Amino acid sequence: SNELDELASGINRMAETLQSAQEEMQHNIDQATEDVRQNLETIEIQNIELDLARKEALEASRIKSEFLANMSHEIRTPLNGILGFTNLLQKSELSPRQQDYLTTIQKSAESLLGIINEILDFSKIEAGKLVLENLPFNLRDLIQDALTMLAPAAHEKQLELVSLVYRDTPIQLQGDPQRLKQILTNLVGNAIKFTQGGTVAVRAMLEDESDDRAQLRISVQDTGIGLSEEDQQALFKAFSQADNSLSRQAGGTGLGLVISKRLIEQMGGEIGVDSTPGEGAEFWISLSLPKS
Amino acid sequence: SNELDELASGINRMAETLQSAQEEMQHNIDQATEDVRQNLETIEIQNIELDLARKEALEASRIKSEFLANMSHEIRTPLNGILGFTNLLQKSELSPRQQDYLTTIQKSAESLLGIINEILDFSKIEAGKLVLENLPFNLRDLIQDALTMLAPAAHEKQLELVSLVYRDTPIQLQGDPQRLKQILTNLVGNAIKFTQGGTVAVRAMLEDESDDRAQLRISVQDTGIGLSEEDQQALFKAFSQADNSLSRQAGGTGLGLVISKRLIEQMGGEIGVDSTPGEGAEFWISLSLPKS
Amino acid sequence: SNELDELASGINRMAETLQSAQEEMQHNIDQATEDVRQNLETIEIQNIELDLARKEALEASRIKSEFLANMSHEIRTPLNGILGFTNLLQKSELSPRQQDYLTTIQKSAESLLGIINEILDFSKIEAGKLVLENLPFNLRDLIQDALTMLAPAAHEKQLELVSLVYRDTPIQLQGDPQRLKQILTNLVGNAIKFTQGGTVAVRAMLEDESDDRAQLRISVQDTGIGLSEEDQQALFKAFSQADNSLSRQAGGTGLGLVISKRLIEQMGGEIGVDSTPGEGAEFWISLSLPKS
Amino acid sequence: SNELDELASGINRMAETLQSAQEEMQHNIDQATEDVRQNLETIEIQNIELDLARKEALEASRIKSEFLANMSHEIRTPLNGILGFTNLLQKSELSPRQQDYLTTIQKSAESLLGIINEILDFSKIEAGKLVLENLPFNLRDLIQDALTMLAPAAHEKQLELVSLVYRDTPIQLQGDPQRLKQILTNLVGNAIKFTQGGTVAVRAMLEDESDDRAQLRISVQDTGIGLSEEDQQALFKAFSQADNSLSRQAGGTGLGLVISKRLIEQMGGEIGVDSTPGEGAEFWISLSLPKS
Ligand SMILES: [Ca+2]
Ligand SMILES: [Ca+2]
Ligand SMILES: [Ca+2]
Repeated sequence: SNELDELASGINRMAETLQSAQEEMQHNIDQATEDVRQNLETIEIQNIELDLARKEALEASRIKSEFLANMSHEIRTPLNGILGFTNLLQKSELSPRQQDYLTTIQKSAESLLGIINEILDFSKIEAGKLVLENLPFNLRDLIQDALTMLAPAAHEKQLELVSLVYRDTPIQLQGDPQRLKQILTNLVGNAIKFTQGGTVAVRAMLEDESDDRAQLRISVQDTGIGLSEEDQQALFKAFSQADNSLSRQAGGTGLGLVISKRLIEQMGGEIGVDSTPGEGAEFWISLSLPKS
Repeated sequence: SNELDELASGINRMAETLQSAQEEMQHNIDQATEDVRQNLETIEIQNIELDLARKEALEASRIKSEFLANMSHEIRTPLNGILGFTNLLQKSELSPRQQDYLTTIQKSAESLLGIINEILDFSKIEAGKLVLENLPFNLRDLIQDALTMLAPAAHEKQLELVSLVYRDTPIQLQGDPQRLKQILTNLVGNAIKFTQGGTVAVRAMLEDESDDRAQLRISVQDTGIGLSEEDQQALFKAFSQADNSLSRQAGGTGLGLVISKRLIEQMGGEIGVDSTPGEGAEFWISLSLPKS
Repeated sequence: SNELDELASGINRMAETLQSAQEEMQHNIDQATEDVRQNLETIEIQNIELDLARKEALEASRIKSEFLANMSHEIRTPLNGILGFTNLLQKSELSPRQQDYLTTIQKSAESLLGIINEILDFSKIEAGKLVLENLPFNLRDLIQDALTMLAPAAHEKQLELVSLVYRDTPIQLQGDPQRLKQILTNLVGNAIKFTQGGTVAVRAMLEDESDDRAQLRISVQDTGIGLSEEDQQALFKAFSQADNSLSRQAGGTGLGLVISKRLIEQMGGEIGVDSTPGEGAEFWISLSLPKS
Repeated sequence: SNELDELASGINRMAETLQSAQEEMQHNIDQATEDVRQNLETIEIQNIELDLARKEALEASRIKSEFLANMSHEIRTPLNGILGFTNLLQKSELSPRQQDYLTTIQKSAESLLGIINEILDFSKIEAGKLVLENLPFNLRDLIQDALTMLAPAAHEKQLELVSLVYRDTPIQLQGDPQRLKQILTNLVGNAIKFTQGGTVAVRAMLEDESDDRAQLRISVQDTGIGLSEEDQQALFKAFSQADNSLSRQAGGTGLGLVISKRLIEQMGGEIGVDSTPGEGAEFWISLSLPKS
């Protein structure tokens, strides 16, 4: 019976390895109930921290907007007193020299007013409460008026201001002509600061056109003809600093550039800075506007 | 009988049920590899969003601080032109009426200067770059000097400025006497605006005392003696608005109050507003300062 | 997860060891079908040899019985001629010496006749064709009649024949009185040859008793009173030779003793030889017989 | 977690079916240890009965041989007395008629002596103690001498004894001439008893021949010429009875025929009886013997 005891002990050896493998497989089931518990614990712990950080960022944006509006109002009170009493003095008997000093106080106070209006504008954009007007306008007239406003500053630095609206450019549009002019004056004004000589050229071009709307590109370029190597380096450095401030949005190149980006984005457009070594650098805006 | 064929067919019947159970158990293993993958995907997706929101909050605070400093600088340029040319006009031949208009433009511009100095101060506090001085000072002299500077504003509204430092109040302390004076002038200046008549009373009291430090409470109270029911309602309303702005911190009661709260908190102290119907309302600060 | 791939690969590793163990366990099942076949082959091979040896022993016994009966008949034919012509000569004119020679031939032929009658008796016993009579008998009378017929032979050797049936011995029995007398005359006749002097004593004793049957012991003892040491040695040697012939059954102590053992065994009894040095040796029979 | 509890309960349901299948498979292992035990118990029980029956058959043959030798001795004692006293009477003064009666008693006793000598011969053959001699002999002389010894018995019944050894029959052989003569005298002697008239013819023929040995056939035929229908029926009946006794081996046709068959078989030969209605019946022997 040498083979009969082998079958009786072989089945006991086979069943002993199955009880040892089931103890190893039960350890895997006991570890899967703990590993899944730890995962659904961290998904809900991290899910509540994401709701907290999301709520804190929305409150910091609401408070930033309120703070700026309150600061603008705090400055507006004494500024209105300066503007009011300057007008009263301007209507009185003064010498030509005394009137020159008042004209300077008036222009300084009017620029200060423009700054606190940008702070108020930015607080409204930050809150989403900025309403754009809906008025028909002439794009050629708009660019010419913005360039006439900046002609003293351009002639101060020995620069020429050139405007170019092409024949195929649709000029009878509809939107916010004062906010579009605010963007243009800021871009042209910045271009004047960035160059030592040459011409600042504004071009208005058509990109795409339909029966109801018109897609436009407006470029403010400092061509830099006759600029020395030092002035060429200074021009590209100034435009790259403005391109960095456009991405950063911290008011590095002035608050007007921050608002120019937020205004063009509200109109469903884009703003950027282009550059070519033997062509000079430029600002550009791309926007779609309906036709009159 | 025929027991050998029962063992040979019993093992085939047992192995047939294991192949059917392994098909059901393979479906559970194929579902556990997808359910665990979805969990470790969301734990790492949520973990990267928490790192992103943490980095975005730090950048929004750095940009808020830079924006305010740039805004302050932008206003300072035209403001100094107003201040400068107002001084030049004040040195010229003008009538008494013309000189009174200039004095008003000058006072308005000086208040505007104080506001943009606070904006610059707040941008330094917002960046954590505000360093407190370490100078010995006399607390009685400090409060008396702050009240002397606010005496014209208090006498303009027919109010009296009273100071009271008790005998047991330790006056020989050490810290930032200019920042503590900035808090006091703001609190007393706000108290002057909140009342139509009576006295603004400042009291300096000891709360707790040790060999090296002193815990103090300073209260700026509008007692409101002789105020009509309308002026009493207006006083409580003004102080409750200031208490709301203290909690909100959005510059509702002026930027000076926002700085007063941030400065007292930087010194390890507290600030609040107390009120009693037949006693008038007050501002209070609690702070600990070392002696000598 | 790291534990999910362990369950998917653990089931494949567990099933791989079952296919390897089933190959080893299939070798044990293939060996059990051969080891059981060899066992049921030898049980039927040995079972057919037991039927063959049983049939061969029955044929050897049938042939032995036929041979003895034929041997008896073969001798009877010439023996009857010797007996017939001896009688014819005895009825003729002969001298006293010639008549003594015939008397010797006659007695020799009569003893030869007695031998071939025992050979015929034994051939009937050997064939199982011996049917026992069923007659009531008196056991005391039976033993007395057997002893009367052996008194000449006992008195020839100077011996006494004694009989002893106890008071408690049931004498009214039923069976084969002629076959029981044949056993007794042979045992007493042999006892007469085995001793030189004394008495041959027959004792009939009860061993066990019921309402319908009686278990008896009959002993034929040569007491050996007055026997010399030489005659005592010769007596025990003669009885031990008869005890050997009883076990051997080869006719060593005569064919009569072979028939005595077969007859007592057919009656469901036993026969033996007992011995005690200072008591003489004896024959004994044990048998159960019903009562009249 | 609906699929996690399915894997934890599926492994418990799978292991429950394995414990139930192992209980059924353990019952098969517990039955195989009893079924194999019963088989090896009967193989050893039957193996010991085969050793017992084998030993009992060898002892029954040894005892049969001793019994026959003792039977022969038991008959020899009274027979020797008859022979002895018959010779003593034959040497005395008797009439011719008295001498004829003694001659008959003598011939009857001498035949009886021949029978008990055959019983002693058969007991030696039965014990395997019969050694065959190795002597050269003349087969023609052997048959002629056997026929000369049986001529008185043949002439008593008015029969003729004829011998015929062919020219191609090898007569110079080697073996046991006395045992071969014993077979021939018995066969011829039996043939004499089986017929009432005619000739008993012995023929010696060659069957097969080699350089060292010779295969022979010897026939003893009762031709039965001149036999009536009654004597022809009696002849075939006598020879068919002898043919039955040859197969049965019970001594039915005399012990001499039993010895004739055992002797021819010991020499590696055969013996039988042939018959043809119009030719008479015969005995035959076939045997191989070496030459010279
Ligand atoms: Ca370019
Ligand atoms: Ca009984
Ligand atoms: Ca005894």
